[PDB]
Amino acid sequence: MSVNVNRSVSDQFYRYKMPRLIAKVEGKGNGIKTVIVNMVDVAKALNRPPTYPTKYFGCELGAQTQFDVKNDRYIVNGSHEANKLQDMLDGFIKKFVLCPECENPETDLHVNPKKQTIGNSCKACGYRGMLDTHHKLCTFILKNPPE
RNA sequence: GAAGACGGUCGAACUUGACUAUCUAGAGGAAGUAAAAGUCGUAACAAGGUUUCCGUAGGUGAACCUGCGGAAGGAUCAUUA
Repeated sequence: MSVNVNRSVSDQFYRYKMPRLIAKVEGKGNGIKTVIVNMVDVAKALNRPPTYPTKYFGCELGAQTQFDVKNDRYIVNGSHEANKLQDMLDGFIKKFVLCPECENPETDLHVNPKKQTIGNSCKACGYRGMLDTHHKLCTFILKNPPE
């Protein structure tokens, strides 16, 4: 299987396409993990560091997240099988990088970590601005600027 | 001595701009209370495993942590030339 990057658009010819995201449920009750297997390839296909899309699930779900250089596992704590992610797999696009003028997420970020500001720019119609101040992930991005 | 006309004086109503009082519709946003077999933790109650609480300021998935100055409603009404 393969998919469009976002399912709010039903078009077969939509500009954005990527591999599936698949995960393992591991352990037993009071200590369950969900580990995301494709995360480095999905982060490469979306042109972002793999910390940002992993951190967004913990911000929405109300859950802990882990990262590890010794084992390369990316983890969201608790059981999040099937619909518990797959109803909202669009979200890292749908709550950040859709343009309000047109539904075309051909979109870039630049971080000014010395001055508490994240700049945003979409190629599709020239839409520019910043990320939202009520939204969760802004406090993580300013402490973790892009490569 | 009839119709009619100039001038005053009451003043309904009409046009135009502004102010204002009630009721009423709405993209989208952000909160509160019912219900008690959803999810991730374990902040408070026994020294609750870092005593707790107040004012103010900064910081984070969340409960919350840290700096400065107070309170006991404390876990001491007491410590010896």
